[PDB]
Amino acid sequence: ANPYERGPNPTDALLEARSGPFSVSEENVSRLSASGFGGGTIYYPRENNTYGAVAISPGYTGTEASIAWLGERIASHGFVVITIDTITTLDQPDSRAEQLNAALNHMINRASSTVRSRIDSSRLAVMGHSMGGGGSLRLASQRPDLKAAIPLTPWHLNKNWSSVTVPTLIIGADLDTIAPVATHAKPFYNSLPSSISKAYLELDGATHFAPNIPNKIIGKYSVAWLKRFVDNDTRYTQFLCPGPRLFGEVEEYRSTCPFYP
Repeated sequence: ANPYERGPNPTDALLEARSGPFSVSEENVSRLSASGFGGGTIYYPRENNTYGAVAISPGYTGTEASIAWLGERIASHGFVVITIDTITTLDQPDSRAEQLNAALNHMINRASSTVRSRIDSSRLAVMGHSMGGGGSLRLASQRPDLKAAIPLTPWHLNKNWSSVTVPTLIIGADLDTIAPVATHAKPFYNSLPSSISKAYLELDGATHFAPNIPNKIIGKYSVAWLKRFVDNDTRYTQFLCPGPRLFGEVEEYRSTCPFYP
């Protein structure tokens, strides 16, 4: 048995719903409390257990409010999730990487016992929007111990992520004019090694700000990815492989399925 399985057996409907099956509570992290980032909100399951932990960064000019929906939604499927504010809203991607790292450490070592006791510190993941997605890639390159990375409409001046070995799902937006998929998301996906677990999901009829707007596709695939890789939960492979490779929803889906089942 996989000791990290949590929650009931999944279905497409369960993953598309506004909320997952875990009741969620919140712990605020003030800017004072945060060391190396701007504070945030930790969402976690009310039901005591150990869970994987996830840190999510907003993008340039963004605050935690722009990613709150994702923090709550992911936590409601059985994760401890911090949505951060950055030191300043204008911080660049490599700074955001360091801030994601500080936020993971905060959850593990500095939060209340209620939060710390709900984390398996060996099972961590990062996500981010735009420059925060760039930060997720950078930290993944630095931290091969991370279990998953999910860059959402990511932006970064470096396109070469051949050093990344962490299971990475990149979500792009077809109509993104800020971090165009042709010059950001796709170059990143293609430079990730062919040998790793990876996938590219491009949203149809989506702007750069799709990740800041509650979105059943982002929710479903983000949770399925975190489940598969943070929890080793092969009950979720079914959603990822072959995956949505869906007009009105998904423009394209590429992967290295089936990820060595």
